[PDB]
Amino acid sequence: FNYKPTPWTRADALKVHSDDPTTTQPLVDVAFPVMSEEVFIWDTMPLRDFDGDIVSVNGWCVIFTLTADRNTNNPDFQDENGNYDIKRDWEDRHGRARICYWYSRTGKDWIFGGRVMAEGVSPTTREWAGTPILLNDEGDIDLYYTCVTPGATIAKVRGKIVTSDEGVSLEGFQHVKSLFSADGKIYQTEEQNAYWNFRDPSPFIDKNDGKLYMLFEGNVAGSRGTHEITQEDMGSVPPGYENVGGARYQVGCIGLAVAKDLSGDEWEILPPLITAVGVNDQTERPHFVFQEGKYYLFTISHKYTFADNLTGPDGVYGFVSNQLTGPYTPMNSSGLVLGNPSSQPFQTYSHYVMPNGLVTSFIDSVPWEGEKFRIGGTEAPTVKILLKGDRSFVVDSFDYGYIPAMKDIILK
Ligand SMILES: [Zn+2]
Ligand SMILES: [Zn+2]
Ligand SMILES: [Zn+2]
Repeated sequence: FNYKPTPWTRADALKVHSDDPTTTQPLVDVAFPVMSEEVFIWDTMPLRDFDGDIVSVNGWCVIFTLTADRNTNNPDFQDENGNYDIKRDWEDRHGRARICYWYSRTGKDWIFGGRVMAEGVSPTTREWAGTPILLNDEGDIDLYYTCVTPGATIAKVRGKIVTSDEGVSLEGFQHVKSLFSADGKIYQTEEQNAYWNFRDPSPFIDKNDGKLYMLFEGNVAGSRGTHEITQEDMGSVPPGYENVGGARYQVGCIGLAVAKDLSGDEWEILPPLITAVGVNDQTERPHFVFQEGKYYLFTISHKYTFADNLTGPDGVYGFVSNQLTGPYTPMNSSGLVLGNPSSQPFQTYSHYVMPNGLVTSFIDSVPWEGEKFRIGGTEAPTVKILLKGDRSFVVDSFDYGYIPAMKDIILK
């Protein structure tokens, strides 16, 4: 814990540029296909090992998704006229979230596998995002995820993957181990802020010290509205950009914890790697790419969680360091790595950067006819980026939901 968090400053955020074609997701076609007429998916968590390598098992690619039923024929989701209300159904998904798995030989055209956990296994009904880790070539998996309402608790659950020529089955995800919640000295609690953020574990091993760590989304500890914005949060802002309005209400951070040992059964919370006090309230789904001896730290954020007198698009932001604990500098100078285009600002969300440079996201809301929108709840086209020092470049795009493995694990 003998390091300082790196602020993502207001001065950095003032460089954020929407519609830079090197850092903008291609336009989603409003005629996109949907991967299921029975379920919505959104946050997508590819099966990975402790370095971030996407792994297939016996030639089967696997993804875990936040999932909810499409309530097409459910009277509870009809409007006053008795017509299915897709917008109300979709916007209610967070309260219905369950983790499901899908499989494919090809990394696309996903086959639905169903629930990871039987209903009742999760301490909370809501199963919010995290990371599935393939532990070994016997097929053992720890799904790290977030138990939400009551509270917000990082948890994990052990099970097994089994394969055949037909597909993949998950078994034995029966015992959820609660690992930790917000502490109130480093990370903000529900007591301090009814709207606190605490979620989205991403475990990794650092080969430099051999230890097991995890990233998560947090907020900087303190009673809502009381945070002091410091010069270090401001950065070198230009003349006329001193007015921060309500910026003390934006207190996002990328948290870090370290495990007592490689079992990951016991955790010590550490100071955050990145703080965004006075800049953005939500640094969601933090994740690493380890490339060319550097630590590329990515996080997803919203236009509407920026502080007053700052803005940027929905998308993935990022930072790079030579050392796990920093100091970090922002990717592309501003932090923006892949932003939605201004003509379709909500087209996708939950942009997840994999070490092969592929970026997956789910389709949210695309402009349709006049002032109307079409809802996705299905995978967006995969984008390829290159990382070159502290810059990134969009170079290609692929099919809807293309999430191939980087390597294949032969089960013993
Ligand atoms: Zn690996
Ligand atoms: Zn083995
Ligand atoms: Zn947004």
